[PDB]
Amino acid sequence: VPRGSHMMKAILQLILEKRQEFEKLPCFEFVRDETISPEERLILYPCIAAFALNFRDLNRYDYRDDNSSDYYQKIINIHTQEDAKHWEWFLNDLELLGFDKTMRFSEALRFVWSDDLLHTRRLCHNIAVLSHDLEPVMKMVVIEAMETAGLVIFHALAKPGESIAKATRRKYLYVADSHVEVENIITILEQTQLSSEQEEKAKEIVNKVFQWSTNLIGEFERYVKAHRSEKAQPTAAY
Ligand SMILES: N[C@@H](Cc1c[nH]c2c(Br)cc(Br)cc12)C(=O)O
Repeated sequence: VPRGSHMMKAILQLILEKRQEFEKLPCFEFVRDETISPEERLILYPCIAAFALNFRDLNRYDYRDDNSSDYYQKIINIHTQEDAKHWEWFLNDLELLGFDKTMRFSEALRFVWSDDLLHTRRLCHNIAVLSHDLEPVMKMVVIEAMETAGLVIFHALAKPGESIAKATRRKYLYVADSHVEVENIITILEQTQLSSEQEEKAKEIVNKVFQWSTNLIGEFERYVKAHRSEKAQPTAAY
């Protein structure tokens, strides 16, 4: 009924429209293609190395503010305690997939900072820069947009992930349903109102978040096309 609640609902509906467009990217059709072996489809998994530990830091140090009495910021802090745990899931599955290979320190560094992973590596950086001077209600819009994009990615990746978990009888934690199925942010947002200026800013936020996620998926697609002869090697980690 109140005008402030209609504006919030418009932003939450905008997130759904971006999600619908985001799900149609060709990278997700490849990852979901059951006719290609799941090891081949997960060749892009090491690309996430340029993201996952930065996402841990985004939650520990950029989103979180332990010295805050604000009601919304304390909800955000609770959310960050969950998401800051997931980098260990990424490293768990990196080893299970046979991608935790021995190499020179400089090869690991040149991989993470590769120009082919520029958008992947800078996603959390751009989010932190965008979020720094945001009031907590706008930070929540950032987090909700980010969580929606992320669920699209891991619903897709959980398909070849759970196929390998079943075919090898090993417990996957990151490309796995348990990660997908993890007072939520969306529940608080639906009860909260936005001012007129906040609705304009929230549109800019949602547009930027899904643009940077789309750039990241674009890099994943180019990476697959450059590594068609390679695949995960789960047997190397037995
Ligand atoms: N659930 C993921 C977080 C996440 C959220 N958004 C993401 C995007 Br957009 C791309 C990638 Br790769 C990962 C994410 C995690 O916990 O590490």
